[PDB]
Amino acid sequence: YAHHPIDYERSTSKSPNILRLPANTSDPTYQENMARMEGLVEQLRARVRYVQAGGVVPEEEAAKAGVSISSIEADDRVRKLHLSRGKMLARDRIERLIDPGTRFLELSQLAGWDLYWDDKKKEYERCYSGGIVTGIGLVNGVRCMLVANDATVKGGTYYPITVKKHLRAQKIAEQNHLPCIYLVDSGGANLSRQDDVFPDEQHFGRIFYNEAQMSIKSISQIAVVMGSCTAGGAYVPAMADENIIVARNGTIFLGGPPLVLAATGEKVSSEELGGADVHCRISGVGDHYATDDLHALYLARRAVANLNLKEHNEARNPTDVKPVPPLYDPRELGGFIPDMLSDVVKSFDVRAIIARIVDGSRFDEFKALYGNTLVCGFARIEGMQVGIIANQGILYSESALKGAHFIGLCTQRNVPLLFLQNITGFMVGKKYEEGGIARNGARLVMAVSSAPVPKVTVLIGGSYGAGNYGMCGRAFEPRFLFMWPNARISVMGGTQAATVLTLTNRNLKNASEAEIAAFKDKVKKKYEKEGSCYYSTARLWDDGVIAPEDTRVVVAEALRATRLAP
Amino acid sequence: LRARVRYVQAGGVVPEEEAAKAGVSISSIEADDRVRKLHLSRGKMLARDRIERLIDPGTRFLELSQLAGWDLYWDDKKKEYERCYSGGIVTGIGLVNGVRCMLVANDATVKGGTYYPITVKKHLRAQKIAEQNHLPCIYLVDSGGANLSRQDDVFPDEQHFGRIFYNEAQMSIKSIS
Amino acid sequence: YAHHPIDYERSTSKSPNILRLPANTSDPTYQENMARMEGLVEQLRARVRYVQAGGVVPEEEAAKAGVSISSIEADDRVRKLHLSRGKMLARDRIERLIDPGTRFLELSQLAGWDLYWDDKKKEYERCYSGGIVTGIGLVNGVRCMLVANDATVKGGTYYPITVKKHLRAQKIAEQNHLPCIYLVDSGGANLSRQDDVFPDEQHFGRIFYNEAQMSIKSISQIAVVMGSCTAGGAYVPAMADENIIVARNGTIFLGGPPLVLAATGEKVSSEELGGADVHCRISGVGDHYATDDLHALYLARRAVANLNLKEHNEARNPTDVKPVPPLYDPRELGGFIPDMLSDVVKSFDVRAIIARIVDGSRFDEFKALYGNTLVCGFARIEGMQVGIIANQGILYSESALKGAHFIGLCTQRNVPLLFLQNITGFMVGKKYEEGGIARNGARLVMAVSSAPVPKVTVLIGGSYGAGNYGMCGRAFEPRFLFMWPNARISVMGGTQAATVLTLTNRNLKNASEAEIAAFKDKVKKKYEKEGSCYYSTARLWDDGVIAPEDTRVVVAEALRATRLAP
Ligand SMILES: O=CCCCC[C@@H]1SC[C@@H]2NC(=O)N[C@@H]21
Ligand SMILES: O=CCCCC[C@@H]1SC[C@@H]2NC(=O)N[C@@H]21
Repeated sequence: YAHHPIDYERSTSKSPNILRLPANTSDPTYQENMARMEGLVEQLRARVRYVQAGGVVPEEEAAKAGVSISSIEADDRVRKLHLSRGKMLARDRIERLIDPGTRFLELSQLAGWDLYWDDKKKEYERCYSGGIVTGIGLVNGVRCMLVANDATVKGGTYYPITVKKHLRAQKIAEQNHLPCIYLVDSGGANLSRQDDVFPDEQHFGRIFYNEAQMSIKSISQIAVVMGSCTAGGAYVPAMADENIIVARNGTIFLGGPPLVLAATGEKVSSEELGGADVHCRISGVGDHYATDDLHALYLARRAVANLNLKEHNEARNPTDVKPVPPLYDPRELGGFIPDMLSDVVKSFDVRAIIARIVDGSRFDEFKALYGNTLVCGFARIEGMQVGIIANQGILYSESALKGAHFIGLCTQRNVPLLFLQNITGFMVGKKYEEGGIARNGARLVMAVSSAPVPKVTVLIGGSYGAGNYGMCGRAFEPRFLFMWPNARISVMGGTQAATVLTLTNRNLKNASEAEIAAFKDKVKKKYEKEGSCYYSTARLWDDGVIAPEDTRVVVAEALRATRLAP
Repeated sequence: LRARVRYVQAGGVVPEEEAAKAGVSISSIEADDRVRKLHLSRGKMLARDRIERLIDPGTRFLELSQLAGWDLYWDDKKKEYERCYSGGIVTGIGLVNGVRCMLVANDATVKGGTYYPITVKKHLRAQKIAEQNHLPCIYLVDSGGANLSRQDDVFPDEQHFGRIFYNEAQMSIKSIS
Repeated sequence: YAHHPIDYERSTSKSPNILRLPANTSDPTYQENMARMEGLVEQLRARVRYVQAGGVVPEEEAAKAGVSISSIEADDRVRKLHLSRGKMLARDRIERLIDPGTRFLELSQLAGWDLYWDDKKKEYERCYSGGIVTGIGLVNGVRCMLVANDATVKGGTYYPITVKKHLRAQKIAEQNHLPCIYLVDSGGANLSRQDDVFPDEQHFGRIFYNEAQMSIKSISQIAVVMGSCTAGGAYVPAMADENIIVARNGTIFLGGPPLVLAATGEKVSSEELGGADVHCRISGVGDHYATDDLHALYLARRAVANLNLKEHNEARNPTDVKPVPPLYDPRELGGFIPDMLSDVVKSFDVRAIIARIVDGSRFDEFKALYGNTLVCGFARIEGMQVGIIANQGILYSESALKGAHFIGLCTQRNVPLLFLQNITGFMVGKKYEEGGIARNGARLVMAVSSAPVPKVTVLIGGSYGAGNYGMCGRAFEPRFLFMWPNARISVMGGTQAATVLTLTNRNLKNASEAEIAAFKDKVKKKYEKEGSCYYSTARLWDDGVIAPEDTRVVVAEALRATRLAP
């Protein structure tokens, strides 16, 4: 009918239905939300600074961070003493190591935030980081995993949060075939929590297991020995394609200098006990002997160069690309996010978020009239086709079917998946249970777990209960996890668990007010005591923590990380 | 050769009425024009137009099988053959959005019945070609159901209407969407 | 509760629930059914005899077969003339070729039964067979496909039913890796239906295509040239690992003896034109030159011996096994089958049939309370575990789901499948259509076609319409098909098509009786004019035709045929 184009015009124009046009009006509601978000990011963006240069914050105005006041002078004294030795006490080794003008990720940050409670009731162990810093680094045109042991040995070298971080880094590198670089500085072991860190599985032995399984798959790895690595820490220099020992302060020992005493205590110099022995000794241990920190870092870079990965990365990830920005300003991402601590769940939207994040502000909807709860479709993220699952409302059987169908197509055509978690939302109606809802949930989870597609999840907010099993979860092998500040990970019910567990717990009929004070308030305190900031990341649950505004850059880092894969 | 093509194209409606270069018998042009008018009033394009709308401009096309079912069946009327201007479908290789694809379109000719022993064979030939060459298929579906007259010839046995369903699953096994 | 066994006793006893105890009472209803069956088998079992020794039935009492009287004297004269030549005119070559005490199948029989209508109105072409005889034969401990060209050349060598039979045999052999043996006697081609048999595809060229594709897969094939094979028939002796030419009457030609005349007509002896030339000619054509029929058959057997397949077959199919019979008498199979030509569908059962066929009369039911329409479960057939799908009633969505689940398990564990076809039975209710019944039917057909498991189907009765797409059909690659006498293969409706097509066909409101006489009676005649005996097998639709009583033996032949497969 008076309409005869050739699909384009209708396409390739600034007027295709594919795009999205949710324009906000900045009203009170927007302000209430936008403002809060701002109230939910300032310190997130801040604590980072405090742990960075940990314990030395000369401004002394860090009231925006709820961190307790710490003895700045002690940390400054320790840093001065350490830097007088001739080694750089910072993450400086990293940004010296990575090529200028390139990107970085800082995979796990704020690790071990106020984790352990000391004997002093008001004092926690001052683990500003997990004892290491981990991030994806691009060296000499080669993408690599960077792990650096921090010089914080006051509490002890490695904790249940340190070895877990190291093992997570090793698993990520092995999955993605990114070579690792380890910067080694250790105080040995922790002889206090040794039962928690040494024996059992997924412990310090699995590091040695991984450093051999990698070299089986011919994924070369490199370690730099800046200081002592004793107590089983001396095997990494031994199990290494290339290793670096600094001329003066680089030391490697299987038995400590105190250990020779009380067992043939003919004590001699710490150099002769296994440290950097530049005298043409009989031992052929340690590939590189470098006179200075810069010399060692330079030789590490030079060894990284001769791996032939530059051609493969350059072919797989195009270095010269034209950035395509979204149609709407990314600062608006905080506004559509609702507020917090609201008796009844507030309202929420997804279209706006996806239209703000994706390229050209576009989307490819599958069936949206049907199973209106769940959202699935294709997209574009900086030159790469992506699939997104974002959740909105209370799940039905049909939503599970649609999810299974989408995941089937994505696995069929080798399209990566992105997850945006939300509430559990399993209806409890009797008719729904009689309609085989459990079978359809199984249909969804089977497809989720069976998918060989790389998978990344990011918390939008309100991910509580067994609903994440429908979409995705840490136990379903997501190659990366990141989080927004307004996240709560809890039991099958965030608010309802309060009501349900109020009924069935040794309660007399009378004393109703005192009981709800003792029951409902207490369970609310329990189920929102956990949050994005503490229960997560600090314990390497969903290790990555980010800002809602800069999500697309992070996801693009992740996707470039997962295309060197076999 | 170059001409009959034109006649089956816009089949049965040749306003020039000078198609003596084609030995085709004179057909009731008014009936076909009436049918096409009624069909286009419905809101759907009665032609191969769906195809050249679907394929990118400036690109090529093949029209794999043409003149299909040319004067094939002899009707009860001795001087009349069944007016199957095409095989009931049109098949050609099409390049869509930079992607080469097989295009199969069911014609709206349902006067004789949807599918014949020449229609299912054309569809199956297209499916075999696509599977051999790993070109994805696009089917434009318009049907009058089945043909309950030659049903023994088209429904049972092998290489029939079931093999279409067989191929549409064997393709998705090989991940050829 | 006072019950503490160890599973057996409860098991390994003559009282396990696994078995089945449907005992008949031989009542009128049984008689009506049992008797009819008997009325449905006598001639089935008989025509076989008539085509066997075709056209020569000395009893002349073959009134039990509706076959028209034929000139017996002419056929006897032809057979006498042919046997005077020195070659055995019968299937005798086969049972001479196969080891004594072994089995045989006769894959396609009654082929080309009264197919073509001649110029004479009351006369059909006398193709007692398809011109060939095909059956699975076990030679020298090696299972092989046997194809023998009958000496019936009165109508012409090969027909649209002959080449289809040959190609079906070749496809079966290639799928099952059974070597073929061809017994070649030809009158050349048929220059009357040549357009129907020579050009196009799936024709005489595909025989030559298959005889080369087999030798690519190293599946050796053997041909015996008893008489002339001209008109493209001379390539099979040329395309053969081993070929046999009889000393006197074995001839091979690319150009006929009449063909030399009118084109340099220097006629010479038919021996010199390409026949058996035992004079040490320059041609190295034809491996074996045998003085007698027995000598040629013996050399064929000797060549078959040196293939090394005996060890592989003996390992795969155990030669020394203990037969386990069912608990109930197989003669009762005809009784549970209802009668025929009944206005409204009669009643039917399945349990009894499966309990009569399987080993030990046992079964392994999946969910039978749910989707009570369709039947699926495991079984035992002569030492081999089997899966059976037998249909009973009108299909639902849940029946399709159960079928898909069963086929999934069977493919997962590599269990063969058996099909017992029945009515279409797709409900037309609006609520059922609104419940996504089409999606569930697609779910079923997808699993049916995708299954790599060997598949065999046998017609129980009433297989009409698109319902077979749910279970299985010829277009879904069943490696064998067999049929019972009471079978009807028709449009989506056997009885209802009459009612529906009565309404919508140029009918005036009045003249109702004359119209139903002209409409309903006519469509009934059309939709039951087709049947098991004519429309099937004779046209190689479901090529195998059997008796209901001897089904388990046939299915056991089929399963042993499908374990030499790769
Ligand atoms: O429309 C009313 C039904 C609401 C169901 C909410 C589901 S039921 C289980 C889960 N726990 C909750 O508190 N909400 C979800
Ligand atoms: O109970 C009433 C429903 C009857 C369904 C009859 C089924 S629907 C498809 C098939 N075609 C027929 O003519 N009858 C069956």
